[PDB]
Amino acid sequence: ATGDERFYAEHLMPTLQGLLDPESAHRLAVRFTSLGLLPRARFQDSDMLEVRVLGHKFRNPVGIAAGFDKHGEAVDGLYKMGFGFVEIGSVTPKPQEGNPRPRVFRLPEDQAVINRYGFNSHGLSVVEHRLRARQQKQAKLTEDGLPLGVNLGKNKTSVDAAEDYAEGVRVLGPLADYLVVNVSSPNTAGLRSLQGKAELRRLLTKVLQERDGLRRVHRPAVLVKIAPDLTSQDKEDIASVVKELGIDGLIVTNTTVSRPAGLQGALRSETGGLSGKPLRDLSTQTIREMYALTQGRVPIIGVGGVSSGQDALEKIRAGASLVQLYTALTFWGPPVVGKVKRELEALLKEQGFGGVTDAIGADHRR
Ligand SMILES: Cc1cc2nc3c(=O)[nH]c(=O)nc-3n(C[C@H](O)[C@H](O)[C@H](O)COP(=O)(O)O)c2cc1C
Ligand SMILES: CC(C)[C@H]1CC(=O)c2nnn(-c3cc(F)c(-c4cc(CO)ccc4F)c(F)c3)c2C1
Ligand SMILES: CCCCCCCCCCCC[N+](C)(C)[O-]
Ligand SMILES: O=C(O)c1cc(=O)[nH]c(=O)[nH]1
Ligand SMILES: [Cl-]
Ligand SMILES: [Cl-]
Ligand SMILES: [Cl-]
Ligand code: NA
Ligand code: NA
Repeated sequence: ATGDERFYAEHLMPTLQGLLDPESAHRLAVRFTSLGLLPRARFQDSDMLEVRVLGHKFRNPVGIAAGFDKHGEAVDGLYKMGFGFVEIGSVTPKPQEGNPRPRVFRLPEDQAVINRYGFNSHGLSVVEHRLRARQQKQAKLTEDGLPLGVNLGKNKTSVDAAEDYAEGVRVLGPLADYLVVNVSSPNTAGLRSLQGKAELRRLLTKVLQERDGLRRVHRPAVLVKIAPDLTSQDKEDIASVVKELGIDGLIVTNTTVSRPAGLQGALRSETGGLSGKPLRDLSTQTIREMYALTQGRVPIIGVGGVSSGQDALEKIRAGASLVQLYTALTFWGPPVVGKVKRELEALLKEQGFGGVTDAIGADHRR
């Protein structure tokens, strides 16, 4: 319990929520972050938190999930905030505006958010040039254990989804440590159908071919990001395809189109993906299942409702090598990053783990 954590949680964030609608608050958050207007993280990462996965060193396992920095404007500010890795996007091939406003809603009683942004994106070319301006800076960050992920989406009016993703691989693959084939946004019509076995195998074969065609030092890992709302059949199929094709990892999960019993927020019946605490254990269980179905051989980035060391460790023990958060930032602000890391370190020690690596999938070993 630092001074900052309580001040943000009790005073700063609630005031900011009281003054600004969620989307305006997000825009401001991105601006402040990009300008480095936040305390440089006091928490120095211990060796216990280092993870080697996806061909890279991660100095800590807590990343910022896709959707916070959709257009790659705040990457350096986000490392300053203490994230061990940054994922930008989703980025679509052509610029597009997304859905009409309002399209983001706070459920404070639930520590949740509902969003239906619809892939608002500056597009590949703008993001390409943004990353190019700091490409060597990123190379040094990556070498120092702070990798960069790029999450790829598809345009609303695209006729050929696989070609949209292929374009993303070719344009931003060379600038990324890993790419994410996001087939699980609930806010683009027909997108989640790309998670079906036949469609997925064809899509991912094309994506991997394009990736393999990049020069070695510009060749990223490829992960698939999946929904929390999959049937058992869907999960079996995804596991099979991912192993068959040698997909490098999974991101588990996106937001849910379900509305768990017990939501209190007035805005609970808004259309969109639900994030935050009501998603937490649904996500953890999806991690648990996907880890088992892939025999622990496919790295998982665990995401959904993380705002504490316990939340993080539950996902790690269920099978995640790394975790991400987003919605917690809306309620706790920047201090939540150091909080999660500090609490995670303490729990690892308490439960007899030498470090994060020892805890990955530990629940499955009884
Ligand atoms: C406002 C908002 C926008 C998001 N945009 C994206 C996106 O563009 N691409 C994506 O893969 N996930 C997106 N997500 C999903 C998050 O990356 C994450 O998977 C999900 O919110 C669960 O984590 P959380 O409970 O910590 O927020 C978005 C989430 C929110 C709340
Ligand atoms: C969809 C998400 C993003 C929004 C949902 C929502 O309704 C909301 N309400 N407040 N808030 C928010 C506002 C902020 F200004 C910061 C922030 C503040 C500082 C100043 O030290 C530095 C960096 C930051 F990111 C923050 F982390 C979250 C959000 C985010
Ligand atoms: C600031 C509000 C705090 C909300 C904290 C919520 C704790 C977990 C309860 C949500 C569980 C949803 N469920 C049933 C799908 O697991
Ligand atoms: O842009 C959006 O609406 C969006 C994309 C995604 O992948 N997940 C989410 O919750 N929203
Ligand atoms: Cl480049
Ligand atoms: Cl060559
Ligand atoms: Cl209702
Ligand atoms: Na299927
Ligand atoms: Na999370």
